[PDB]
Amino acid sequence: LIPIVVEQERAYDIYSRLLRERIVCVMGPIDDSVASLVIAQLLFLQSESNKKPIHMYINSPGGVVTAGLAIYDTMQYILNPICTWCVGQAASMGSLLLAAGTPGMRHSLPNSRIMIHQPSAIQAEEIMKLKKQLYNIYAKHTKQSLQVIESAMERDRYMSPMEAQEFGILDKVLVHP
Amino acid sequence: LIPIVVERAYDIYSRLLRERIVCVMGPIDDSVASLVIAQLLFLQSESNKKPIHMYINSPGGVVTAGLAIYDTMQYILNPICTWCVGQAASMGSLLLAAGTPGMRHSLPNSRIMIHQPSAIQAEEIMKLKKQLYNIYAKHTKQSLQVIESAMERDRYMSPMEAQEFGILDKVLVHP
Amino acid sequence: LIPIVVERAYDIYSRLLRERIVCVMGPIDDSVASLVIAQLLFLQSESNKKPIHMYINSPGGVVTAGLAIYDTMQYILNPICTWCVGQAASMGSLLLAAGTPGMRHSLPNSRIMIHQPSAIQAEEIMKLKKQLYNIYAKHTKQSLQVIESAMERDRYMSPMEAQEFGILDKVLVHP
Amino acid sequence: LIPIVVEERAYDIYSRLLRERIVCVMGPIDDSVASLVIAQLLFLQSESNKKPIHMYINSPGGVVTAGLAIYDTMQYILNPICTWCVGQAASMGSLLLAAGTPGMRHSLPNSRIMIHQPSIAIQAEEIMKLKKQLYNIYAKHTKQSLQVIESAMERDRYMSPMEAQEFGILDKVLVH
Amino acid sequence: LIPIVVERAYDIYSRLLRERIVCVMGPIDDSVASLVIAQLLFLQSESNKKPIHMYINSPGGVVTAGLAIYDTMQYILNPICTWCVGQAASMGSLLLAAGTPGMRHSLPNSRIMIHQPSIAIQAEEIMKLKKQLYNIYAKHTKQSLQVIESAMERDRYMSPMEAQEFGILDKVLVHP
Amino acid sequence: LIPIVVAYDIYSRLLRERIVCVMGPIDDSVASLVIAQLLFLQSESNKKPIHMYINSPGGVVTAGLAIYDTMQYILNPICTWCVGQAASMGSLLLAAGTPGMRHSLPNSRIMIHQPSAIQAEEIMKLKKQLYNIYAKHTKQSLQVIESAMERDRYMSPMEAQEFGILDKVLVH
Amino acid sequence: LIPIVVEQERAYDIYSRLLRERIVCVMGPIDDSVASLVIAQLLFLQSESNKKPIHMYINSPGGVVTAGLAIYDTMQYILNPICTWCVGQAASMGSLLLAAGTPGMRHSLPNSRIMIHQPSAIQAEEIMKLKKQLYNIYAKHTKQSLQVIESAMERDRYMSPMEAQEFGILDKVLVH
Amino acid sequence: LIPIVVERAYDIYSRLLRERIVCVMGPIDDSVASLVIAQLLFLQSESNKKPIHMYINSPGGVVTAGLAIYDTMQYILNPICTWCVGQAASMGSLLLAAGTPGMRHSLPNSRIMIHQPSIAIQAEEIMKLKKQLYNIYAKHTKQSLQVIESAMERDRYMSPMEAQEFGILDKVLVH
Amino acid sequence: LIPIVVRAYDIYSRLLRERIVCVMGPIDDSVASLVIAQLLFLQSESNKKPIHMYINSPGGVVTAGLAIYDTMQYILNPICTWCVGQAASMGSLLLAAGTPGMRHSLPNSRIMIHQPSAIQAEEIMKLKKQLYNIYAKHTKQSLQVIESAMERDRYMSPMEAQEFGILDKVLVHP
Ligand SMILES: O=c1c2c(c3cccnc3n1Cc1ccc(Cl)cc1)CCN(Cc1cccc(Cl)c1)C2
Ligand SMILES: O=c1c2c(c3cccnc3n1Cc1ccc(Cl)cc1)CCN(Cc1cccc(Cl)c1)C2
Ligand SMILES: O=c1c2c(c3cccnc3n1Cc1ccc(Cl)cc1)CCN(Cc1cccc(Cl)c1)C2
Ligand SMILES: O=c1c2c(c3cccnc3n1Cc1ccc(Cl)cc1)CCN(Cc1cccc(Cl)c1)C2
Ligand SMILES: O=c1c2c(c3cccnc3n1Cc1ccc(Cl)cc1)CCN(Cc1cccc(Cl)c1)C2
Ligand SMILES: O=c1c2c(c3cccnc3n1Cc1ccc(Cl)cc1)CCN(Cc1cccc(Cl)c1)C2
Ligand SMILES: O=c1c2c(c3cccnc3n1Cc1ccc(Cl)cc1)CCN(Cc1cccc(Cl)c1)C2
Ligand SMILES: O=c1c2c(c3cccnc3n1Cc1ccc(Cl)cc1)CCN(Cc1cccc(Cl)c1)C2
Ligand SMILES: O=c1c2c(c3cccnc3n1Cc1ccc(Cl)cc1)CCN(Cc1cccc(Cl)c1)C2
Repeated sequence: LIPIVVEQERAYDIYSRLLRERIVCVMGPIDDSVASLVIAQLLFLQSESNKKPIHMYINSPGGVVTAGLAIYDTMQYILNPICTWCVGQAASMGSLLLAAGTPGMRHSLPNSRIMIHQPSAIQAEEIMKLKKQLYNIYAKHTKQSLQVIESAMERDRYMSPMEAQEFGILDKVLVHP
Repeated sequence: LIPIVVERAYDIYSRLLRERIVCVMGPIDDSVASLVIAQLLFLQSESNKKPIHMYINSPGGVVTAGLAIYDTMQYILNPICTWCVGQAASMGSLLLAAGTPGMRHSLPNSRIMIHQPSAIQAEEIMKLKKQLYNIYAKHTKQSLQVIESAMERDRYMSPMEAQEFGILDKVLVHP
Repeated sequence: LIPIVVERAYDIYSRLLRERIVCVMGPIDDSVASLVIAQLLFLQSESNKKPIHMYINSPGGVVTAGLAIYDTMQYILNPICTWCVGQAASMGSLLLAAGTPGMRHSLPNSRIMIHQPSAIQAEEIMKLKKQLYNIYAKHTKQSLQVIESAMERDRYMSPMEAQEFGILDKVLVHP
Repeated sequence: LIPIVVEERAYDIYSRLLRERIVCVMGPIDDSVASLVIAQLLFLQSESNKKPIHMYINSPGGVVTAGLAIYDTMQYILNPICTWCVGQAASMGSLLLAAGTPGMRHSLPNSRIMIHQPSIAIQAEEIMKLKKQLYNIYAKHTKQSLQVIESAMERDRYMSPMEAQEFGILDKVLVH
Repeated sequence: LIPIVVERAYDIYSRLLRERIVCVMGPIDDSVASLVIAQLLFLQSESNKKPIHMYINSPGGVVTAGLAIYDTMQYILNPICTWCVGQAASMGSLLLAAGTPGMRHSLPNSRIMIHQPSIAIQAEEIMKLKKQLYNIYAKHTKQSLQVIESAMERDRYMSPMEAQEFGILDKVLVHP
Repeated sequence: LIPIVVAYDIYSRLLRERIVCVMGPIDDSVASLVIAQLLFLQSESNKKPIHMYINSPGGVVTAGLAIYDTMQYILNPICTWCVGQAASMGSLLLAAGTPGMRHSLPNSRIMIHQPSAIQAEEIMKLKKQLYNIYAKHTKQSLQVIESAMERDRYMSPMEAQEFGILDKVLVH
Repeated sequence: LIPIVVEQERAYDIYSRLLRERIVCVMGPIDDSVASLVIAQLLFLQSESNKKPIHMYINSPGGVVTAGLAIYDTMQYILNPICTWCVGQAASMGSLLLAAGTPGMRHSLPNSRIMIHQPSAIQAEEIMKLKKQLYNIYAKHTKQSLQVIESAMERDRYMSPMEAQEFGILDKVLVH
Repeated sequence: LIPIVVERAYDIYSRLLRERIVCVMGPIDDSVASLVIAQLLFLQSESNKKPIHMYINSPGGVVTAGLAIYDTMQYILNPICTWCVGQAASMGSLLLAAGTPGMRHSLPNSRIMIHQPSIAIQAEEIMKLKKQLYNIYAKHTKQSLQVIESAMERDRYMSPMEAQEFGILDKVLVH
Repeated sequence: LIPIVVRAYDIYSRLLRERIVCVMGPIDDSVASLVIAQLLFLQSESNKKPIHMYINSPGGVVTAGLAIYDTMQYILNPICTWCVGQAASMGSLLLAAGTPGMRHSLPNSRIMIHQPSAIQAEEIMKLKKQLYNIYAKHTKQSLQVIESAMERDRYMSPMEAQEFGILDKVLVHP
């Protein structure tokens, strides 16, 4: 099961303990219920303090686009600087959350792989309206012109942490503290 | 269910966590990696100098998840003790070999496989595999060629054989 | 089920085989490969000089099965007209471009793709995809670097753009 | 469900058995139960590496590497281990039963014993390496020869407790 | 779900356990056999002199699981009051007849069946267990083997009194 | 889910008021739970009555007879209430109610007809265990019981008061 | 939907027409039902003429080992020369059949994939006795050492047609 | 997917039945038993002295179905040639042993097992069918019952020659 | 896959032309339907030449068995019943229902009259009686012996079933 930690007294499950340290780990497929559970924690965490930084752990293959955007809007709304940390793969919407971190504060561990390409019910016009919301969100953050974003996304390939740094998805590739 | 142990009583798994022992039993997925990573970071915060103990009995699993555990192992300042019971195959043998040098152990009758099991673009399968070549070459001190070649053989190593290859350091029958 | 036409009677696909027309509709696998190869060798028996017309409306499929069809087209002496109707994808575009030079066709609203959709080791998926690079380059006249870079793009092509690349030769609305 | 006994702390009856240094191995052996038994043994040695630990075996066998991991742990810890076969001990379970401390392997009257093996994915060479690993373990504790140990495990049959005692798998057939 | 009683709060089933009552109800498998053995050994530790009460409403179960419970019943020193309510069939009716002599009860409308239902085993091995049940039945019912073998050959249930005349139980009680 | 009252689960409450709910299909698991409840309320007092709420469409014949003989064994008076349909075994546990204390609500449905692995002879010996049981509690002859149980038919609470299956019908 | 061909009037399906040219397209996964049709077709083709060549088309991923040995033995039994043709792929028991053709008559098309690696309910001793049967057969036909065959088959990899020729599995690599 | 042959047109299996060959391939059950028995009786009425051939490639099956075939083989007057291809285990090996003496064959790589593997029936009934198999085996292998029991107790396969030594067949067709 | 023989019929259609009906498998309403159709047809060709019935069955639906049994007694043809493999439940009743002197079995068959373990109890009990009678009539055993033999959960050897009265000849070859 989920292991329990004790400190002096109260007993915590391990994911509640991380939240106490101001850490929100987006480590699964992104869907409406994960968005609900992240947004609640982010909002709770600035309620503690609008200035003290908040940490996100991103090991995700992507997911539902509106759910990732619900998370994205929340990150931008809240005042805290947000550190994005990519430990597993950062793919589809997961990469969008990684690049949306506070500039200069977006990290990745050395062996992660990042992919901005989106995998393959709504109309064509609506699918295509959402794809361009990503473009612009990516161009806003990745700091790549809209066109090269498009070119990079149509390429079904992964990036290395060094590649993603050159591309502007993330800011620092560390191995040790 | 899970038994409890005692004054306070804790389930036996959380008890191992109180002893800085991190169980990595069963197949590795994103669910297991995230849970392992959380405990590793928790235990480092209690002490960046007391050793960490990983028990490994795993048939392998997702590469990115196993790599996520690998990178956390390297990141934390703590010396990490990998212990192998039963088996360590595919990503399992990589986590074991990524223990702190001189502190990677196997019980006598365990089995070790670094050969990977038989969706994404063909070039991505090759890039991830080649990241395994470098990681194994770093920690077994072998060469990339050797690593590749040995990974091409569908077979298991005895603890003795895996000690000569560089995956582990001690085959402890007794304390 | 399948309608019957008179000439003695014959189901409507066997009638196309009488007109030297072979149908590759739908996904490719080993069974389809055995059907397609048998008809191709059979039609060569009737005459190794008169052309064989091969219709393609396929999203691709097993790559080794598709290669079994490609080798058989190249093997037989008969010139082979390829006709893409509806759309072409994965192995579909390979067989389309593999037709005899000058006899590669497509209808206006066709929809062609050389990108490959996402249990064997990592290295043999590489050599397989690299075999396709060379087959594509030989028929499209492009450099391996142009082929390799193009196959990375997840997109379909128009019949006119597929002709510009060298996949097919004529975009026919009516003869 | 599981009953609760209260001593004031309240325990599930299995934890209460674990209280008395009793580890239950009832049912098939897979990776999850190997972990749960190993943790119990490792913990019970932490309590005391001198007091004996009692191990209850009613198992039809299971995954081999899971059994080898419980066996390897049994030999690692310093406590003497008393194995008790109730019901049945077949395939890997009988190896855990035979792996008790000499003079401390017991079975109940109606306790069936079987060393024959039932007939992820592995090469052929790897299944034969594991079979011979069991050939050596059984011979070490039963004191029989490899020749005897291979021939016996070739037979699809069960042993009575006394036939197992005569064989070297257990040491005491107790009625009371 | 399971109701709770208060005295401290207990689920009803754990309340029956402090009264020294163990419930063998439902099909008998290795899990059921494991709890029953644990409660029995636990009840012996609180007092090896004071009677334990067993309640049997079982339609049978795994033979080796029933034998594991039976052996535990004989091992411990406590007298065992077995109670059949609803039905006791095959391994269920064996446990009922294996209570302490003079303390095998049944409610008026209960039913008893010693007929057996029809890891897999060899022909020679199902016959060996079939013969153990004969001897076990022959012991606690005081009939000839020849009586037992033929009685189990018939696919029928008996009345409480017919089970009394046969030797499986001692008392058919309506009221205390 | 299950509500809480002040603190106990609501079903754990009714039992403290000496009430038992036989409300669902009767099987071995229901039997044990029920029968353990009955035996525990007798530990409270062998004299304060036990009330039993019955809304069941039937179930395993041995399970119902298991509860039945338990009701007979314990001394306390037992009041049976057919709040809800009493089909088959529920209707059985009803006649079993202490003479004079078998009630029902107005729109209840009662049926003694049995619904359409054993031998062919055993089922018959069971169908006849039931014949004697209603004939004992409904005061009827075995013939009228056997003939009525052939009818795939429900009784309304007044009818079954005439039959003898219950004693009082209550609106309040 | 199997097309039909006519001769004049005799209407065959596309496969019965290939059988009539003494060509048997043994493709797809090999099991007992595949074994039978292949055994029969081969046997039937010899009854028409024990001198004219027989042709096999192999596009198979492998399959049940005993079924491939049934086909193998019949290929050897019939006096006819057998021309094996690999199109697409021939792995595990497929590649064995491809190597089992008459010396100087085992072909492959330019893009075929050939593998002798065996992929990952019988005892361990006899899964190994089968593996050694494959060693001997592979070495008899490829004219390689036993040891060379063993270690080549533990490498999980495919061969190209022109490496398979160098190894001894096939003789000729045709483009026309 | 079953081919036809001409002679004037047969599916290939009926062609084999025309050649007095009866196929027993796959698991043996009541449907196999009925079809095999009907072919045996049909072949006897065509000629009660021409030999009949059986092709055995079976892992075994239901015991009563196999016995129904065994008794029919013994009933009919024809000599019966048994040919083992692939494997002959459990009831498969009994039908193979129950051929006319001197007419029991096997191919080189075949495998043979008499060990019985592990309507539902009582204990006394399995041993009844089991002892009944012992006596049929001794009957045709000329072995003693004591040899038969202990041999069938071992979970293993025989080579074609080790089975010939034991009395199951008479001949191995070596190339 | 059913073979065809030589004017070309499948192996099973061939075995009807030879006045033979084979109940090889479990008995249900569909089997009874197909069996009874054959029996009435075989009587159409002639109701004097024998009809040969092959039985390798573990039983099945009782009414379907009784439907076949009644048709057997109705048609005038003498019916040779043959048990190969086994005959249990309704299978043994169809076997014992053969014409006196013409009920056979091969040496290694097993025969069972025990009935293995929706309707009411009265109705199932009532068909048991029915089987009780049919068994007593053809084995010529008394009802008392019949019902005691079917509470027993066991099979008979062909020779044992001959002295019980379920068959007449245990033969190895003609
Ligand atoms: O941020 C808020 C917000 C609201 C609020 C209202 C009352 C008390 N506080 C509140 N706080 C602070 C807080 C306290 C406690 C916790 Cl636990 C968490 C957060 C209302 C508006 N809402 C807007 C919003 C922002 C982003 C995403 C969504 Cl979907 C919605 C923000
Ligand atoms: O280690 C950290 C980290 C961060 C952090 C942030 C705020 C407060 N503390 C933090 N601590 C200490 C801590 C105390 C208590 C607990 Cl319970 C857990 C951790 C953020 C950076 N991150 C880096 C990292 C390394 C390896 C794997 C991953 Cl995925 C991530 C480590
Ligand atoms: O083409 C052939 C071939 C062969 C052949 C052998 C004997 C008689 N004819 C034969 N013919 C002519 C034919 C007549 C009639 C029909 Cl119906 C079909 C074909 C053997 C070799 N093989 C090579 C081959 C090429 C491409 C793919 C594969 Cl898998 C195999 C081609
Ligand atoms: O025995 C140990 C061990 C280790 C350990 C580390 C830190 C704290 N304590 C530890 N103890 C004592 C302990 C107390 C309490 C509990 Cl609950 C569990 C264990 C590490 C090494 N390991 C080796 C081992 C042997 C057999 C099987 C396995 Cl898989 C592993 C033994
Ligand atoms: O009975 C025992 C036993 C043992 C034991 C060892 C140490 C401490 N106590 C122990 N007790 C008393 C106890 C206290 C508390 C509880 Cl909760 C349960 C039991 C060891 C031997 N074993 C034998 C046995 C008998 C019957 C069935 C089986 Cl499978 C096994 C009985
Ligand atoms: O009634 C009993 C009974 C027994 C008993 C034994 C020890 C302590 N008390 C006991 N009591 C009183 C009690 C106290 C406490 C509780 Cl919580 C519940 C009940 C044993 C016999 N049994 C007979 C019985 C009757 C009906 C159905 C069944 Cl299956 C069994 C009744
Ligand atoms: O080859 C045979 C064989 C037999 C045979 C018997 C009677 C008539 N003919 C026969 N022929 C010629 C034939 C005619 C027609 C057809 Cl369609 C096919 C073949 C009997 C022996 N058997 C041996 C055998 C070899 C390889 C595999 C197996 Cl499993 C079995 C070969
Ligand atoms: O062998 C027989 C038999 C019978 C028969 C009756 C009428 C016409 N012929 C008959 N023949 C020859 C035949 C020709 C043609 C065909 Cl297609 C099939 C068979 C009746 C008796 N029976 C006995 C038997 C033996 C072995 C197994 C069983 Cl289950 C049954 C054999
Ligand atoms: O026997 C009959 C019967 C009827 C019949 C009617 C018209 C033409 N013929 C008929 N025959 C001879 C026939 C020839 C050929 C064939 Cl294929 C089938 C039957 C009608 C009555 N029926 C009674 C019956 C007996 C047994 C079982 C059942 Cl369910 C029904 C018998």
